[PDB]
Formats: sequence, C-alpha cells, structure tokens
Amino acid sequence: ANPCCSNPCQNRGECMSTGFDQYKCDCTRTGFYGENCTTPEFLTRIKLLLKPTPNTVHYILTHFKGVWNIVNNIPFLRSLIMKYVLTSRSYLIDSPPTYNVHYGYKSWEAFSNLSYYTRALPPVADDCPTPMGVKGNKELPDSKEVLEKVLLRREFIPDPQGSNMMFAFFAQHFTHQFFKTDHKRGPGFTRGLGHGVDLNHIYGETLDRQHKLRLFKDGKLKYQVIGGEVYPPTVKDTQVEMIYPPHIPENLQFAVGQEVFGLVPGLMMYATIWLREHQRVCDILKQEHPEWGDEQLFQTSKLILIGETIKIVIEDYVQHLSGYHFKLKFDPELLFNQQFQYQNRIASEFNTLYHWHPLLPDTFNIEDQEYSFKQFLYNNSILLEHGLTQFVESFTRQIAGRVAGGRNVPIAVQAVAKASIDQSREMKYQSLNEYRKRFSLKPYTSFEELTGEKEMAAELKALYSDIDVMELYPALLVEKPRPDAIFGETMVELGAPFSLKGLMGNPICSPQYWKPSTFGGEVGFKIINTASIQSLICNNVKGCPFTSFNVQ
Amino acid sequence: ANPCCSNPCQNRGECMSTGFDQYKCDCTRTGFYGENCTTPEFLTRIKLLLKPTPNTVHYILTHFKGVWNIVNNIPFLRSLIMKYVLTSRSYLIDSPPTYNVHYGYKSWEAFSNLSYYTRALPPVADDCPTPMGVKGNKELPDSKEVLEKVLLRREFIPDPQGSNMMFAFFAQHFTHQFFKTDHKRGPGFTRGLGHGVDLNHIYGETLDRQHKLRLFKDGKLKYQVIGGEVYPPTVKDTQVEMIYPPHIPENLQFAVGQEVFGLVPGLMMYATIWLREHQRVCDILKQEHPEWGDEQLFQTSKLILIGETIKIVIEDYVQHLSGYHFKLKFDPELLFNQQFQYQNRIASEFNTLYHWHPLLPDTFNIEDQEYSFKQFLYNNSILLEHGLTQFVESFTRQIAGRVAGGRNVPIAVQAVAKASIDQSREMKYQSLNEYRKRFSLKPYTSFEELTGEKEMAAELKALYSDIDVMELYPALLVEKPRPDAIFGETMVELGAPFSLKGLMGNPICSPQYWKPSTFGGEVGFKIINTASIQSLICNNVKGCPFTSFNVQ
Ligand code: HEM
Ligand code: HEM
Ligand SMILES: NS(=O)(=O)c1ccc(-n2nc(C(F)(F)F)cc2-c2ccc(Br)cc2)cc1
Ligand SMILES: NS(=O)(=O)c1ccc(-n2nc(C(F)(F)F)cc2-c2ccc(Br)cc2)cc1
Ligand SMILES: *[C@@H]1O[C@H](CO)[C@@H](O)[C@H](O)[C@H]1NC(C)=O
Ligand SMILES: *[C@@H]1O[C@H](CO)[C@@H](O)[C@H](O)[C@H]1NC(C)=O
Ligand SMILES: *[C@@H]1O[C@H](CO)[C@@H](O)[C@H](O)[C@H]1NC(C)=O
Ligand SMILES: *[C@@H]1O[C@H](CO)[C@@H](O)[C@H](O)[C@H]1NC(C)=O
Ligand SMILES: *[C@@H]1O[C@H](CO)[C@@H](O)[C@H](O)[C@H]1NC(C)=O
Ligand SMILES: *[C@@H]1O[C@H](CO)[C@@H](O)[C@H](O)[C@H]1NC(C)=O
Repeated sequence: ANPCCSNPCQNRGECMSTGFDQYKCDCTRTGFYGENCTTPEFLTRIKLLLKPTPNTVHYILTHFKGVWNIVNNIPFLRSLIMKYVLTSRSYLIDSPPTYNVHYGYKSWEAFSNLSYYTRALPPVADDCPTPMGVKGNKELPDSKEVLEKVLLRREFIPDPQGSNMMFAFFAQHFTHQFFKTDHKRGPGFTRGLGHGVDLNHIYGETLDRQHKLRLFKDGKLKYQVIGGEVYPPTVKDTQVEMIYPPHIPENLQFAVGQEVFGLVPGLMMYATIWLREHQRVCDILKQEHPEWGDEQLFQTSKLILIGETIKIVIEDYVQHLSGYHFKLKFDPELLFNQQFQYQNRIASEFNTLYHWHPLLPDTFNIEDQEYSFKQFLYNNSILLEHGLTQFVESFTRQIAGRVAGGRNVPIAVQAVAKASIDQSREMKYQSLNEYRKRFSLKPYTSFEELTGEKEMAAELKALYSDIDVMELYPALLVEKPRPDAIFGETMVELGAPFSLKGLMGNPICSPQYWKPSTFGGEVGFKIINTASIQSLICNNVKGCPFTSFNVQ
Repeated sequence: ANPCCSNPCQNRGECMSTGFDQYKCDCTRTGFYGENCTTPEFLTRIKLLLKPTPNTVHYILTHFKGVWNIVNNIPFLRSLIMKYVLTSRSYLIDSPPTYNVHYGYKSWEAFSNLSYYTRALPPVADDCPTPMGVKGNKELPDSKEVLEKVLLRREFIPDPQGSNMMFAFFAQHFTHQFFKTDHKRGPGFTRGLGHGVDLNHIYGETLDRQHKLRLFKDGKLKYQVIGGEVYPPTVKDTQVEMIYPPHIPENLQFAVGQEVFGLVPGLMMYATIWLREHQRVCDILKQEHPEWGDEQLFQTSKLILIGETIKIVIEDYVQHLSGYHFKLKFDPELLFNQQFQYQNRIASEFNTLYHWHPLLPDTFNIEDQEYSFKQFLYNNSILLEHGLTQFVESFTRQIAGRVAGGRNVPIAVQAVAKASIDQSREMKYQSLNEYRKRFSLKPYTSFEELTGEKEMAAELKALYSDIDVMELYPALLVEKPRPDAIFGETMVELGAPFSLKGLMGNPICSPQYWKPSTFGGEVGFKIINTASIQSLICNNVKGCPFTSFNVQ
C-alpha cells in the first residue's frame, strides 16, 4: 500500500505518505526540486555539468606515475590532495545516523538504540507489492540460483592486484571489531556497540572482559610463553569466554579479545601480533613515565595502538586496495578547518558489502605445506607449530582471490555467501540501482552493464529479469572490475565513504585529542605517525620478515 | 607527588608527568607557548587586546532597547547576531568529551563509558598535597561553616528578574532529563545515558519503560481521566516503577516517565502538561496521516515535542534568564555553514552549577492557600484538588528567590545545598579560579572580589583563607550578581556554553534531520517553530491562562 513503496523521490528527497494513496518528496537541502526532487537549480546544473565520473577520477588517480611522484614529493600538495579525497568522499554519510532495519522514518529509536546497524538506505516497507518495492515478482530469484549460477568459484581466480594472505587476514581481523552481528537478536543487530575502530577485538568487548585479559602490571595485556614466544592467555587461565569446538585441547583456547577470532588461525595470528604490540608500547611508555601506574600505561597504550591502526589502515591497507600512485596520508589536522563529525555509526551495508570471502584461497598454504579449510579452521598446532614468522612469510607470498569478477566464492564458504544473499533480503534491502543512485553513481541499463561479459549477464538476466531488481550483494561480486581492480565501481563507491568516516570520525582524530601527551608524550604520538604493517611485524615477529599487503 | 598537582599549564595546555618530579605543558593548539602556555603568538595578542569582557558584552546586550528593537525587526540581522551568540559561546566545549571523575588523562574509557558525566576540568590527582592541588590546608573549610555562614537564607530574597514559579519548576523538570545522577554508582555517574534533551523524562528512561506508558493507539501516551482532566496513568495500572512514600494512596502514584518527578507536585504538574501535549500532536499527526500506525505517530510526536522544547528553552527560558533585548532565535540552519558537532555529553559541573534551590520560595502558594515544603512534597490531592489552571495562575504570580546573591537557600533544602558542597569535593573538583580561567574569565583577587560586599567576604576569607581555594559551587551562589541579574558572571559563563551544545548539538538540530517530514510534515515542522511556553499552556490547560517565566 505505502505510496513510498515505489521510491518516487529522487536526488535524496525523503518520501512521505500523505494519505494512503499519496506521497510528497522532501527535496529540502537537495540540489533539485519538483515533485520527485529531479529538476535542478542552476548552481546544480553547473556542478553536474562539470563533475567527473568516479572512473574518469580513477583513471587520473591510477595513471601518470611521474606526476604523482612529483605530488608525493611536494608536501604542501600531497596534503591538499589528501584533504580533498577525505572531505568529498564522505559527504555521502548521514551522521548523525538515520534509519536501521525497523525504521524507514527518521525516529528517535533509530537514533538512540545503539544495538542496531545504521543503514544508508531505508528498508522496503513491509506492505509493498514486491520485495524490491514495486518492481519484480512476488518473490525474487532463488539464492542458490545466484549463489551457484553466478557466485560459486570453479577455478581459483587470483586478484589482479596481488593482495596476499597478510592483507586478506588483516581485512578480516580489522573489520571484525566493528562487524560483529548479534545474530541472537538478528541481522541488523550488532555487538560492536562502539560503532568504530575501538580496538575492542584486542581488548575485550567490555570492561569486565577487558579486565580478565589484563595483567594489571606495567599496563600490560596478559600473555603466555610457549617455547619462547608470547601467545595469548588461555581461556582456562583467564576466564574470558571464547568460542571453540568441544574437543579443542583447552590449551588451544587462546583468549585474545574478540570471541570469534579463535575459529581461524589467521585471525589468531594477528591477535598474537597486536597482543605483543601493546606490551611493546607499554614498556616504551613505562620508561618515558617510570612513575605511571598500570591503569595509565594501559589506557595510554590502547590509544597509541588505535593511532597506529588508523595509520596502517590508510597508509598501507587503503593505499594498497586503492592502487593509486598518489600517497594517501593519515593526518587528522587536515580536517581541522573543515566541517566534520568526529562521530560514527556502522551501517548494515558496510557489513554486507564487506563480505570479501572471494579473497579466500582453496588452500591455506603455509610454505612447505597446504591446509584444507577443514584443517585450517579452529587449529591449535598449526600456528604454534609453524611459528609467526612462518606465517608472515607464507602470507606475504600467496595470491588471494579477485573479489568482484564473478563466481569466485570458495565452495566451502558458499554457505556464508548464501546467507549474505538471503539475509540481506530478510533485512529488506533495496535494488542495486537505488544504491548506485544513492551513492551518486548511474544505475545500470543491463545485467550486461553490470557484468561486462555476456554469459553471467544472461544467466542473471534470466533470473532477475529486470536490471532494476538486481541485488546490492551479488551484483557486487559479479560486477565488472574497474581495469585490474580487485572489485568494481559499485563496491568501491558505497564503501570508500563508509570506510573513511569510521577512521577519521574517531575521537583521537579529533582536534581535542590529536596532540602529543594524549598518547603519553611526543614519543607515543610519534609511534602512530611512523606506523606501518611492515614495522608492526618487524617489531613483533621473531625474525623481522619483510611483509606487505601485496604478493611481492 | 604528581607534578601536575599544581595545575602549572595555563591557557589550556594539558599538563603531563614527565618523571615523578617533572611535567610538560601541551600548549598545542592554544594561542600561547613557553613552559606554561602563557606567552602569546602575535595573532593572540591582537585578539586579546581587542576582546570585550563578558560584562562589557553583557552591558551592550542588556542596554539600548530601541536599537535592539531595530535589530529584532531586521531578520537578516537578528540571525547574524544569533548565529554569533551560538558559534562563539560554545568553542569552550570538549566534544568529543574528554575526562570524567576517574580520568584526569584523555583515556578511551573516559570516552567510551557513557555512564559517566564528562568534566570540563580534570579532577585533582588523588596524590596531591592539598585537596585543591597544592594550595590550602590539609582539609578545606567545613561544609556548614559555608552552608550556614554563607549559604542559608534568612529572609526570602526575591529574584530581581521576576522569575516566577512556572519558570522555577520548568528549569527543574527540564534539566531533570539530563541531570539524573546514579547515586548507587556515585556522583559523577548518570542515568541520563542519552546525554541531552532526549525527552526521556516524559517517555521513560528506556524502551521497556517507554512501552509501559504508551497506549499503543494513535501514537498516544497513556493517560487517565479524573473528573474531567487527563492525568498520567497509575503505577498500579501501568506497572512503570515510580518513587513514592510508603503511604501514598496508590492512586496518587502517577506514571509520567522520569521516576523522581512524583516527589514534587510542580514536577507532576509539568509532566501532565507534556503528556497532554503528546496526544494533542498525535491527533494532528493522526489527521495528517490517516494511514499512519501507532508506532509512527508516537515516533514522529517525540520528535516534534523535542523540537518544541528546544524552541521554548531558547526563545522563552534562555530569553528570560538572559534579560537581553536582542531576541534569541532557535534556528538550526544558522549553524549549518559552521563547524559544529551535533553531539553532546553532559558534564558534572553543569549538573552541580545548576543546583538552583535558591530559586525556591518558603511557601508554595497556590493562590488562596500556601503550603509548607512538608505539605507540598509528594502530594496527591494538592494538584488534583487545585487543578492545572490553578497552578499555572498561582505560579505566573509568585516571585522566586534570587540565585547568586548570598545566603538564600531554603533551610529545608539546606541538606541538598550541603551535599552539593561536600559531594563536589568527593568528586575532587578544582578551585573557583581555575574554572574562571578555564572559561576565559579572570580569577578573583579577593573574597571581596567574589562577593561585592564585605560581610560574607570576610566570613569566607576567614574560612578559605586563599581566594584561590574558594570552591566553584558556593562561590556561585555567594557571588556578586551582575546588575539586577539572578546570578553573576561565573555562573552565567560556565553554563551558557554547556547549555547551548546540549540544545543545538542534538540530532534533530542536524542538517540531516532539520527538514519538514522528519516531523511528519510541514505541519509538524511548523509546530516546533511556533512553540512557546505561552502556547504550551493555552493548548493544554483547562482555561487558556496567560503565563510566563516572569512574575507579570
Ligand atoms: C577462514 C576464512 C573465513 C571463514 C571460514 C569465514 C566465515 C564466515 C562466516 C561463517 C560468516 C557468517 C555468515 C553470514 O555472514 O551470514 C562470515 C561473515 C563475514 N565474513 Fe567471513 N570468513 C572468513 C574470512 C573472511 C575474511 C578474510 C573477511 C574479511 C576481509 C571476511 C568478512 C566477513 C564479513 C564482513 C562477514 C560478516 C560479519 C558480521 O556479520 O559481523 N570473512 N564469514
Ligand atoms: C521542591 C523543590 C525541590 C526539592 C524539594 C529538591 C530536592 C532535591 C534533592 C532531594 C536532591 C538530591 C540531593 C543531592 O543532590 O545529593 C536534589 C538534587 C538536585 N536538584 Fe533539587 N529540589 C527542588 C528543586 C530544584 C530546582 C528548582 C532545581 C533546578 C533549577 C533543582 C536542581 C537540582 C539538581 C540539578 C540536582 C541534582 C539532580 C541529580 O542528581 O541528577 N532542584 N534536589
Ligand atoms: N578500483 S579499486 O578496486 O582498486 C579501489 C579504488 C579505490 C579504493 N579506495 N580509495 C579510497 C580513497 F580514495 F578514498 F582513499 C577509498 C577506497 C576504498 C577502501 C575500502 C573500501 Br571497503 C572501499 C573503497 C578502493 C579500491
Ligand atoms: N547576567 S545574567 O545572570 O542575567 C545571564 C545572562 C545570560 C545568560 N544566558 N545567555 C545565553 C545566550 F546568550 F547564549 F543565549 C545563555 C545564558 C545562560 C543560560 C543558562 C545557564 Br545555566 C547559563 C547561562 C544567562 C544569565
Ligand atoms: C515522479 O514519478 C511519478 C511516477 O508515477 C510521476 O507521476 C511524477 O510526475 C514524477 N515527478 C517528477 C518531478 O519526476
Ligand atoms: C533496541 O531495540 C530493540 C527492538 O525494540 C530492543 O529489543 C532492544 O532492547 C533495544 N536495545 C536497547 C539497548 O534499548
Ligand atoms: C590441525 O593441524 C594438525 C597439525 O598441524 C593437522 O594434523 C590436523 O589435520 C589439523 N586439523 C584438521 C581439522 O585438519
Ligand atoms: C609555571 O607554573 C608552575 C606552577 O606550578 C611554576 O612552578 C613554574 O615556575 C611556572 N613557570 C613559569 C615560566 O612561569
Ligand atoms: C563504567 O565504568 C564503571 C566503573 O568502571 C563500571 O562499573 C560500569 O560497568 C561502566 N559502564 C559501562 C557501560 O561499561
Ligand atoms: C497534602 O495536601 C492536602 C490537601 O491539599 C493537605 O491537607 C495535606 O496536609 C498535604 N499532605 C501533607 C503530608 O501535609
């Protein structure tokens, strides 16, 4: 019934049910007017008729090495550039957050209840004619008819950017502090209440849990020595609850912080990395402040690490996943003179679209041995046996799958990829084009437009019929990759904005926190600003292995 | 021991313990440098040597009626002015919030734990030589040697601004959504987790409770008809827990929302006001959207009411409490082009300094009768008997005490006034001057400077000895009143900044929410912007009595 079913209002205008059969578009603060918020004000016209495509943008940004070389040299230019990528990229986020799974209208419950995931686009009214609003059939294609037909891998497709397993597992561990779906409540419900890079994954989801992992000495995190290496405390020792198969030796049962992380040795490898990083900081802090107490050292360290994390995640991770030329820069002071909300609330889309299982290899090959999913998952001795350095090295040299090519999901994790499809449907998501429009992209004219090939296109077209009924999730993995990109424009466009407001819109990035001392000193401050995944490992791993987020 | 005990760093520079015996000042982002952040950069000099005193500011603002008249006529001027009062006033707030009772250093716990009250000035290190850091004696004056000597009232002193009982009880009910100290945890701990004007006081502190008050019909709040007037549901009826003396008839036991509000008939009078306002909106919304459901009408209503509340609290409450000439204006779009954080976290100072018991009369005189505290407190039949209109009228005509004159605290509420003193001491607060400096005010040279008279000055001087050991709280009520002001500069300066970021720094005030429709329509939006305490009553109270926040 709901007259706004049909998503009438374009250009961002909010739609409203003015009488069962009627609706009105709140074109307020859009650049357009007229019943559907579509006809522009001259200024708009001028902007529009002078705006370059994310691709025409991407081209420049990925070409002209030498020039970008010159820019990367000129500091008073790199910053100008960085400042801009930052500023514009995030105008697309509604922070303060609007909407969630149960609120299609602004609502204070949608604003207060931190247990939800914000949502870039309001769900589809439960009283609509079709699940995509008005277009489509009484039902949508079947999940497996998309999962198998268009999503499951045949031959392992390698990423054309050389994303290794170091990167792959990092993107998993990292995003896993904010992504934490509270399934007991349902999809759309999170447990990463601190909506953002709160390093909760290392430090326990609470205070109570955070305490059960702390040594309460020199600001240190509890650890344990196995043969000669520091490994996380045991659930048996520090009663911090974990998730482990009812047979794991109880000596495997590592503690780490984020309760799921024990289900994959890659994760557990990274926690052991950071666990060690904390202490390492703690000591530095401890000899810069011989008079600090445990609680201070601890509280200052978590700040520093977070500081480091935002650096690596921009200077290395985004830098790699971008494949630019221009050198991205983690510099909070760049946003200081601009309007910015040092506030964030993670959406469900960001979660969904971040399901990068296509990154996953068919064998977890730790040099001089390859393991099956069945063997790698929930394994104690794998990590303990091989060693950290022999993980760092294996992973530096191991191509991970390309993401948005088509049909590259590990037949194992096909179940997950399944859920994703039929779960995002449960959460009543919107059509792939409404999202494209929403993120200032132009909707696709054909499944063929979406894919850049004919085979799948026709397979999907067969199923979905209308392009305007294609889903955000599938369309993302079976999307035409920009050049030798790991994924296409649609992925890259919805996610860039979301991934920067969670990094930058973080208290430490605030002008009130961004100063030495907040980090114990000038010292601590100059740890954040010298961070790199390269150092993270050379500082914490038995050798000082070379590493990267690229396959050498 | 802590080298930062003596609060060395001036001009905002954060102080840090660099070695037991040493410290450094983080003059970063201040206008000053040099060991203590005190010597200015030329630009600073220029600003300073060109900035007008809050008094030299106040004078203009309270004088020249005719000019201000001209201004209040010119809309393209009033706004310019309003925009300014807004912008500058709040540069003084650390949002994102830094500090709380347990954190003298930035800390992530201080940032995360929403159960705390932020704190404009960090507490005094528990290892200091004197409770005020380094100045003063092993102890401070006694509470009663201040409570009695300088704070308890003798003759009722009337406010020179004509603040009536309508205003008095409004300032109580209103601030009582944000102020809600969780004493079980201790002072410094709140229960108004939605740090701000979340109208939780009308709607229950939760979701669970909010449900136990709603009708789940037409978006309406539950009510009950007693003789002919709508009065809140009964605890017995709506199991919403309340706080009532173990003898109250169980028919008194009104529900309303904020659990304490039953302990004073004035509070209960105002809740009954709003309860009725909700419904009144709900019906308007209900015949604007004949197709809305209860949950939508309810969710849209709370937003409109909040909208109204911010209007009244600026346009009437602040407007009256200011005694300006220039017509303040609630216009969220004024901050749209300025850097602003639509985010807030209520401090403990704001709470403490807002203890305006001096406002309280010795008799709650509802025309043709006068009640004792003993009688007015927790009374059923008072309100039910007299009626709302006969409360509105009594209160419009009833002068309330002056606040910051000296010695005007009701001997009843002396206990509260006591707590305040020795509680803010518990929370380890700082000297009256550190705060004055903190809020860009010049510290006092004598108790005499503080008071503007000689009697009390010497009585306090006797006690405190050093002016620099005078406390924020007492010095606030025993402070020299600006002209015919209800309180002086110190109160007005710490609070103005705090009271605006809680109003403006609210999601609905955001450019993402500030549009029609968010409020159900242009209609709902045009309720917020036509709001007034005058209307609030004429729309909800049996007559349509004239009212104000001034004694006629
Ligand atoms: C050993 C490899 C991995 C396994 C076995 C695995 C398994 C799973 C499973 C069981 C789910 C839940 C199913 C659902 O979403 O409905 C899931 C969710 C997810 N996975 Fe993985 N995953 C792995 C690696 C990764 C990596 C490398 C990334 C990150 C780049 C990733 C990102 C996600 C995301 C974002 C979700 C949603 C998390 C949430 O709901 O909060 N996964 N994965
Ligand atoms: C009938 C008049 C009133 C009575 C009997 C009363 C009584 C009290 C009592 C019992 C307390 C708790 C003691 C403590 O703080 O440790 C208190 C706290 C407080 N009162 Fe009042 N009060 C009255 C009016 C007011 C008014 C008019 C204001 C506001 C302008 C005010 C503001 C406060 C504040 C801010 C607190 C702290 C609330 C909290 O802890 O969250 N009071 N009052
Ligand atoms: N064409 S590509 O696939 O190689 C590609 C191109 C650019 C980016 N990139 N650049 C930016 C920046 F410019 F804003 F920094 C943000 C992201 C980004 C990061 C994480 C997510 Br999730 C989504 C986007 C990523 C991939
Ligand atoms: N000299 S005075 O006592 O009469 C006096 C003068 C001005 C104000 N006033 N003006 C403003 C505004 F200008 F920003 F609107 C805010 C406050 C304000 C409101 C609440 C608290 Br709590 C503290 C300050 C209040 C009293
Ligand atoms: C909005 O879309 C509807 C489709 O039914 C159309 O009738 C209406 O005229 C459109 N308005 C504008 C401004 O595009
Ligand atoms: C959030 O909302 C859901 C649904 O109303 C509810 O079950 C849950 O209790 C809420 N969470 C909080 C913290 O109020
Ligand atoms: C776990 O690792 C051990 C030794 O590293 C291996 O024998 C075993 O097969 C692995 N677990 C599974 C389930 O394959
Ligand atoms: C800075 O202030 C502190 C206050 O404790 C004092 O010890 C120090 O001598 C001052 N230094 C200067 C240069 O004013
Ligand atoms: C806030 O801190 C206090 C003291 O550490 C603790 O009792 C309480 O659980 C904390 N609140 C939350 C929500 O963590
Ligand atoms: C409550 O009010 C009634 C009637 O207004 C009055 O007679 C009675 O004394 C009051 N209660 C107390 C405890 O004084």
